[PDB]
Amino acid sequence: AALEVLFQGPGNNELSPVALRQMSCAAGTTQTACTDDNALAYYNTTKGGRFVLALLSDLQDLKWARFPKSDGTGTIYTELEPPCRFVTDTPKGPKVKYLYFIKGLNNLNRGMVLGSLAATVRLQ
Amino acid sequence: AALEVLFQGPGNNELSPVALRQMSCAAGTTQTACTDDNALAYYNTTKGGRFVLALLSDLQDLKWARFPKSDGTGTIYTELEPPCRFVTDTPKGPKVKYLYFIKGLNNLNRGMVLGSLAATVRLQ
Ligand SMILES: *C[C@H]1C(=O)[C@]23[C@H](O)[C@H]1CC[C@H]2[C@@]12CO[C@]3(O)[C@@H](O)[C@@H]1C(C)(C)CC[C@@H]2O
Ligand SMILES: C[C@H]1C(=O)[C@]23[C@H](O)[C@H]1CC[C@H]2[C@@]12CO[C@]3(O)[C@@H](O)[C@@H]1C(C)(C)CC[C@@H]2O
Repeated sequence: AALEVLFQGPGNNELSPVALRQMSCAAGTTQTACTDDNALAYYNTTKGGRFVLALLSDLQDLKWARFPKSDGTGTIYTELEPPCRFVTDTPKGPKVKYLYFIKGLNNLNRGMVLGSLAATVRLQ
Repeated sequence: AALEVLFQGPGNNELSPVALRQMSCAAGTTQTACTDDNALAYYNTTKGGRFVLALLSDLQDLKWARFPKSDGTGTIYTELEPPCRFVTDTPKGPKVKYLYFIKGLNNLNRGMVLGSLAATVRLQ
C-alpha cells in the first residue's frame, strides 16, 4: 500500500522499509456515528498489536474512528485530525478522497505517509 | 526520484505533490575540505532561490556541503546531520549509499523524503 521506513542497524542508522497493510473500519462525526465501514485505515503489524496512522474516506466532517483491540477483546475510538483533501484515480472514475491522520501521530510519520502516497498512488 | 507533498488550498487543506529536483554538490569532513562534487542534493524551486533538503552520497564522514549563491555574490556551506545508511540494488551489486539531512530540516520533510524514497527506490 504505502511503504514507511525505520532506522535499524547497529548504530540505529540503517534504513529498513516497512509496507503498511490496510483494512476497513468505521468512522463518524461522533462515537455513535461510527456504525458502518465508511473508511480505509493504514496500519502497521507490530508486536503490541495493530497501530493506526491515518484514515482514507469519502466524507469530510468525520471526527472519530472505531477499531477492535488486539484479538478484538474490546473497542477503541481515536480522534482524527482535520482532513487532507486530494484526488486519486480510482479505477472507476476519478474520485475525491480525504486523508485523516490519527491525532497524536508524529510529523515524521505524517511525512513518510504522504511522500509514500505522493510516490505510489496517483494524486491530482 | 523523490516527490514531496504540500498543503495548499483555499484553507490549506489541499494535498499538492511536488517533484524534488537534484544536482551535484561538493561535501567533506569540514568546510574547507569541500572541493570536488562528491554527492547529490535534492532541492525545491521556490521563487527567489533553491532549498536543499538532503544529500545522497557514497561517502560517510560528510559533515558539510557547499552551495553557490546563484547570484555570484559567493557560496553557502550547510551543516549535515549524521548520515542514514541504506542499501539499494544496482545490477553491479548491492550499492551502499549514505543519506544526509540538512541540520534543521523539520521532521515532516524528513518523512516525505524517506517515504518518497522507500517506494520509488528498491530498498532491501
Ligand atoms: C539516519 C539518520 C537520521 O535520519 C537521524 C540521524 O541523523 C540518523 C539516525 C537517527 C535519526 C534521528 C535523529 O537525526 C536524524 O537525521 C533524524 O531524522 C531522526 C529524528 C526524526 C530527529 C528523530 C529520531 C532519530 O533520533
Ligand atoms: C491536511 C491536514 C494536516 O495534515 C494538518 C491538518 O490537520 C490538516 C491541515 C494542515 C495540517 C497542519 C496542521 O495539522 C496537520 O495534521 C499537520 O500535518 C500540519 C502540520 C505539519 C502540523 C503543519 C501544517 C498544518 O498546520
